[PDB]
Amino acid sequence: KPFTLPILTLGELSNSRFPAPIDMLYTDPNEAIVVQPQNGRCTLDGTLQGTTQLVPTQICSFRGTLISQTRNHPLHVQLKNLDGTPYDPTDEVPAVLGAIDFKGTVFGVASQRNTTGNSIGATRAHEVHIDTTNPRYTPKLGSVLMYSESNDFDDGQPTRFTPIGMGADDWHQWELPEYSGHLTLNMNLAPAVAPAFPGERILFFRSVVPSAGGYGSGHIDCLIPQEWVQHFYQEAAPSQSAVALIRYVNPDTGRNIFEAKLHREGFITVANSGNNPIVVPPNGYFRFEAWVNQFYTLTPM
Amino acid sequence: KPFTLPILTLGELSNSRFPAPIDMLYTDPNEAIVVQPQNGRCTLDGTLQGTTQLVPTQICSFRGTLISQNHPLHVQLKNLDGTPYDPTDEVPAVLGAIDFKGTVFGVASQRNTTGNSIGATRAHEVHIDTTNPRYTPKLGSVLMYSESNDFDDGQPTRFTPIGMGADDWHQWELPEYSGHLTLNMNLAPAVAPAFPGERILFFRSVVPSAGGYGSGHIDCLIPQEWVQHFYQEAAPSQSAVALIRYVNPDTGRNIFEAKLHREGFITVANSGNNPIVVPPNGYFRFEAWVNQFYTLTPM
Ligand SMILES: C[C@@H]1O[C@@H](O[C@@H]2[C@@H](O)[C@@H](O)[C@@H](CO)O[C@H]2O)[C@@H](O)[C@H](O)[C@@H]1O
Ligand SMILES: C[C@@H]1O[C@@H](O[C@@H]2[C@@H](O)[C@@H](O)[C@@H](CO)O[C@H]2O)[C@@H](O)[C@H](O)[C@@H]1O
Repeated sequence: KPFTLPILTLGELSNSRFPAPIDMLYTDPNEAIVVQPQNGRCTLDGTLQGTTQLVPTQICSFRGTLISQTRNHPLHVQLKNLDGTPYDPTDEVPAVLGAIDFKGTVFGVASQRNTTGNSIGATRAHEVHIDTTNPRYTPKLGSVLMYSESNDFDDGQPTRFTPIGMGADDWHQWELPEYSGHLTLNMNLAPAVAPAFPGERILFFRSVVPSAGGYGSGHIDCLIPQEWVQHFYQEAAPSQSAVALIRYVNPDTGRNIFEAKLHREGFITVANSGNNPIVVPPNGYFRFEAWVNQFYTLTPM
Repeated sequence: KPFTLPILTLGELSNSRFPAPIDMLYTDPNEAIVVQPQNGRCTLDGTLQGTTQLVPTQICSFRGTLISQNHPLHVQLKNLDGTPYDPTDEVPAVLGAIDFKGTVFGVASQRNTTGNSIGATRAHEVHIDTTNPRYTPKLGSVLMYSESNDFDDGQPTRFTPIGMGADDWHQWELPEYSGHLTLNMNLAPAVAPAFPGERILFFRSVVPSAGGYGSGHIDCLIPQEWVQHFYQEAAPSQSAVALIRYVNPDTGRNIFEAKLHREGFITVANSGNNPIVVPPNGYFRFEAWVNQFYTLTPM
């Protein structure tokens, strides 16, 4: 079964680490880096890793039951899976699938629709934020702590968190949270990735997301877009080597813009060619060319 | 080129009319209906219709500039992908626009690009009443309302929908995309079962609500992944009707069968005021090209 990439253009793709369209391709203009995101992790032959799940509108969302305590009001959410199934902390995952995979304050909206009590069917929704550095950000153990200026939430009812953007200018998108809290190490992580040779850089799909105040840039970079995650998962094409050579092509003219290594683990490297911003034709997309190996030498893009 | 469907299960699919996962399959328990949604419209050979665009998180979003300022927020629109919006495009409205009558609540946000505080941001809850006379996304403008006056005129502004802003949704009643003046144009066609005893099968989401008892139902004809799939595959339709079966991949058992119409919607044979029970690992599979005379087994 031949390996293929979606034929969606850049403006037609979704970030796999935040619910947002892709705004541009991006390489670090300073140096090469090492990164270990847990959303947006899929091997070329279709193996999901980390906390990666398939629904683009559920990335960095949470679902569960509000548990009352004992100006910002604390909201302890006892989690279930995003698809509604019970959350099992013994699963071999770093945290509930879809959990926020970086240190920062994410603002969003928490909503409820009552299923028990004297007001079944009554609803409410308000802005909240989740600080993933909080010691009670413990999505591996099955709970997260939100905060809201509103006290208008009902104890014991189904509660959903939908992320919107930066709730403070404090994002560190490549620093993993402590998914089990302060006294347990992360486990079952998708591996760290980095260029294997000097002169290469990871190529990211970058989104710029909203911010609720301050001057935060809102950058969230993913290794492959969510549509690629969905595509590889369904195709499950055998990988014929550790490295697929791909090219950004203009499908209307056949012109090759630049080449890149698509690693079997599910990320892209390019040859460094300076701090120049990346400009591609808006009708262009990546196309699989051939299976190669690590000794392939990329031409500067 | 052979026609295929994605193999994603129900809990792995996205609504094409609202940014939400699919919760269940649904048919009208009362009668057959006629519907004309403008998002989630793609023919089986990959022709997008209505206001349908490809990005699942952008459905019912708006992007634009705040021109002037419950505090009113007048937004001059661009396309969601950032390109200028041309009101003479042969579309009912800017792609992704809300395609029903109701109050949609969400968050409006800004990041300044001009003036004395370039880079400064803000974001607050807002709502958009698509029955408002100034809900005119075809002309290129929408009116939002917010409790906060912390918004900057002349700056890029984005609306992200969350759910019901009031218990006033009519998901099958199209808004007046140009206001009370002009009739709607360039609409994706109405769809309905062609025979008594058939019903449209919907992919249903239950979305949030900011107060009241609204049900939050948003039904789409095909999920957004199917839209994306048909758009890319562009497989020629060999007949007006593809036979599809909802299958259990573990057992190979056909749970039920359905007609997938070339226009991009599904009908099933009515089997009474039946709740729909399907296995969580199941998905639809293309079986064969048939025709309108195919008799579906009652669901
Ligand atoms: C840059 C501004 O950000 C927000 O305002 C801030 C307030 O929310 C508050 O945190 C105070 C405390 O220092 O700082 C303000 O800058 C926005 O509300 C405002 O419109 C600006 O974008
Ligand atoms: C069912 C309830 O809805 C909301 O409360 C409403 C208020 O926000 C306000 O609109 C008043 C107007 O009279 O009506 C209330 O019903 C929720 O905030 C509340 O928690 C209930 O779910």
